[PDB]
Amino acid sequence: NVAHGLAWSYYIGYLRLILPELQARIRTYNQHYNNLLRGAVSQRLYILLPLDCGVPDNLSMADPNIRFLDKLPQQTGDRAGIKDRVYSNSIYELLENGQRAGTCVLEYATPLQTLFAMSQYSQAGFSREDRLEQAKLFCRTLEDILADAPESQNNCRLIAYQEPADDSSFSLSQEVLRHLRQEEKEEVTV
Amino acid sequence: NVAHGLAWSYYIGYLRLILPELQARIRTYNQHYNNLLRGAVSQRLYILLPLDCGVPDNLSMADPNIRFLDKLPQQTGDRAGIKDRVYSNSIYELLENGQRAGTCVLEYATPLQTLFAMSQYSQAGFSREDRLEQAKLFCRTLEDILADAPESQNNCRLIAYQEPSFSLSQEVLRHLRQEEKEEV
Ligand SMILES: Nc1nc(=O)c2ncn([C@@H]3C[C@@H]4COP(=O)(O)O[C@H]5[C@@H](F)[C@H](n6cnc7c(N)ncnc76)O[C@@H]5COP(=O)(O)O[C@H]4C3)c2[nH]1
Repeated sequence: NVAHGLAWSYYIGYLRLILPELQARIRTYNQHYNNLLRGAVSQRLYILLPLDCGVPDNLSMADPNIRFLDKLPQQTGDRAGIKDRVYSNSIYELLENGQRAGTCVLEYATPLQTLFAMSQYSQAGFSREDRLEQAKLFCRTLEDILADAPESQNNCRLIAYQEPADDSSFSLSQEVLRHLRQEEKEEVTV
Repeated sequence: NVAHGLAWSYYIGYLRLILPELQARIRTYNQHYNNLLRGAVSQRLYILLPLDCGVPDNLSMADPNIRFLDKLPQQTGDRAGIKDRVYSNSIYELLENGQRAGTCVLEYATPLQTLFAMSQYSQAGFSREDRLEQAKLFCRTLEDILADAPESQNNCRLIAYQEPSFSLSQEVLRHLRQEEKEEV
């Protein structure tokens, strides 16, 4: 299917390359920038999966309480004939009542944006249900790929949610903070 | 259906973004390096499409007569939550016994690597015959998209080939020479 190929594209063309190198870049960032990403919770790549496929290019537009802080050091690699193709990731603070409640490396899964854009060219389903369904198959396929990639998969976390892009009562920052707090609770020995 | 998604992603996420800006970047390069990307033939983006989907990452190690020259100035954009995602392209000289026989911005169609990998990972359920068929469908889908694009998105040449006495540099040079003839 379409989402099946896009999930393999997302792993083969991105996650396979950047997940093994992520901790080294975070360690380099923390050494030179006063250890902003503290603890395992703040050291994963958090991948946003809006199953609505509404994907803004600026996260601050999706929620004012998500604010850009810095970039990790870039990763370069020779890729399909391009010398030093650049892979870059952005660090955000999550604000709660005007105060920083979290810090994480955060981004959208770009292929969900591709699915939506494809519908704009009348080459993929465009309806609310069709966006949700195509995104679900992509997410489940990506989940299965990562479960079969035990060597590098623990460097990322998937954050999927169904609320519409234009839903004004939905807090993306609160959605991320809920995941981060749950991750920290799993660290307690009980 | 795999190829349909990959080809549209290649257009939506790459070609539609960089082709309208490619001439300006080449012009910037040509202004500081003595119109070395000369003639209309050196102004296009050349995209290698090996139909078996075997895509080396290093072009100079694939054929020593394909020699890295320079990066174009890079192009950046905010993309899906990433600030200043970087788009970069490489210029190469094609040599014959030391003589420059052509110069161009040259690369492989990266999504062919996804088709190849799916044919090697048993979890993907994707055979070599599937790979070869989707590779042809990817090429045809991309050709259709580019044919429907504005003249601002049209400045690229797809070089599709089957490798059976094979020179990759000669494969490119044959297309560059044909274009030079259709100029005059
Ligand atoms: N966050 C994030 N940062 C990244 O740096 C990144 N790189 C990959 N990916 C993800 C894996 C998908 C497939 O990656 P890939 O196998 O390279 O296929 C590309 C390639 F053929 C071409 N292309 C695009 N950009 C470029 C470029 N700079 N240079 C050359 N060619 C370029 O367009 C296709 C579709 O790209 P898209 O962004 O839509 O989907 C990406 C999303 C990324 N994600």
